[PDB]
Amino acid sequence: GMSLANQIDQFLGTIMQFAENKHEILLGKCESDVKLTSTQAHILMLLAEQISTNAKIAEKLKISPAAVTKALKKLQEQELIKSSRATNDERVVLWSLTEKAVPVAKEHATHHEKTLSTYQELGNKFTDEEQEVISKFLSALTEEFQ
Amino acid sequence: GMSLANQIDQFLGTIMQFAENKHEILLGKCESDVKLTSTQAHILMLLAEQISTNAKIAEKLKISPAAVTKALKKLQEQELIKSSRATNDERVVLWSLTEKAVPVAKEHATHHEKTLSTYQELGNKFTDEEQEVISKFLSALTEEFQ
Ligand SMILES: [Zn+2]
Ligand SMILES: [Zn+2]
Ligand SMILES: [Zn+2]
Ligand SMILES: [Zn+2]
Repeated sequence: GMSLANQIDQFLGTIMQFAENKHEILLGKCESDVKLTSTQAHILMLLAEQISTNAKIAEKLKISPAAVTKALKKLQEQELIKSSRATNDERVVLWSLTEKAVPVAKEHATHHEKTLSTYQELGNKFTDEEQEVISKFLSALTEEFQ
Repeated sequence: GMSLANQIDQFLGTIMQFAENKHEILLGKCESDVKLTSTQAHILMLLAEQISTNAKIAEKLKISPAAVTKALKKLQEQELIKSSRATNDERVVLWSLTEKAVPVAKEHATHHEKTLSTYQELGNKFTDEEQEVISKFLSALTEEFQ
């Protein structure tokens, strides 16, 4: 029965507790021990879908080619991805998952879907009017953190 | 105009972005550079109020005496607090801020009040019924993270 301010405080405290040293909030049992940044895991997820290039990656992930390079290089060092050259265009460097990465990508993607479906399920317990309230609260609150 | 699940995702993403390497969400301009854990800063805030003992501290902060010891020892190493012995009872080890700590405590406390007052202000833009909605949403969401 605390104030909303206190409940918001506890909620955000619970998020930071839950995040521990991670920078991404993800639900779902987590088996992998492969320490990845979020940008790195998202490259993995992308490549689980389709062998891709740094251009297509930067575009898809809406980050800079430079940041894609940094992540690829780290992923590659960890032998989670491997570069190849496109058979039809020698200028084209492709990136794809190594077999070691496939479960890592598929796991992170499963987290994403588990998390999002949990939020959607929650969302669905509220009526439109309630969802607008929650959406307006979230927007206001998000603004305080940007 | 995204789904609520997506907005919740973005919101939590914005929190993790905002937190960066911190484990406490705090609003307010931050000048101090004194790297502290949250438990350490809260001991500081306590001692800004009143010279205190490890017992009174563990009680007030609802953590174990053992965790108080760990924090005090770190604070003490950083010369942010100093131990003294109670003049009326030689068995009593008191802890108080060093002059260096006073602005650090007062700053962290100011963060707490700034953050909480910002949440309260936000809270106050919503009617009771809306606050219950937000409170119920927060509770449900908090449960997914515990
Ligand atoms: Zn996992
Ligand atoms: Zn992710
Ligand atoms: Zn500060
Ligand atoms: Zn604090």
